[PDB]
Amino acid sequence: ANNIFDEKVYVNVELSQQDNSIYVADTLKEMVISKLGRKLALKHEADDVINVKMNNLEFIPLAYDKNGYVISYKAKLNLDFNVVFKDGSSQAFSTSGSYNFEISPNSIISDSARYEAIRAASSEAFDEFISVIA
Repeated sequence: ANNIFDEKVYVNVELSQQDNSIYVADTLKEMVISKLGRKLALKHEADDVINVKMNNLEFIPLAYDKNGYVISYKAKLNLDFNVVFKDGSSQAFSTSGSYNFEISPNSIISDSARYEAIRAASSEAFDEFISVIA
């Protein structure tokens, strides 16, 4: 738990166009700020600013049953980061994350399964974001 940010960080999370559209943006915000160990702050009251945009969200089939129905998915995504520190320096880079889950044959991925897959993959992506900065 050793980070380079200052005590107050402003976090803005955007997601790409989708329409299966689920709410995760505020989950991602509260997730990364808890990983960073700092306290959230308003944009013009903050020392540092992190802009996060989830991109390339995809559900890739991992396994099929005897009939050819998909029974296992790998969700993966990128988080595109634009960090502006208190100094003014900027780092733009992305990290990746993925999450494998099973599903009943030829059913539709529930909103709960979609949420948890995005949450978990984003969680992994944030972890690599942390290590990139430290």
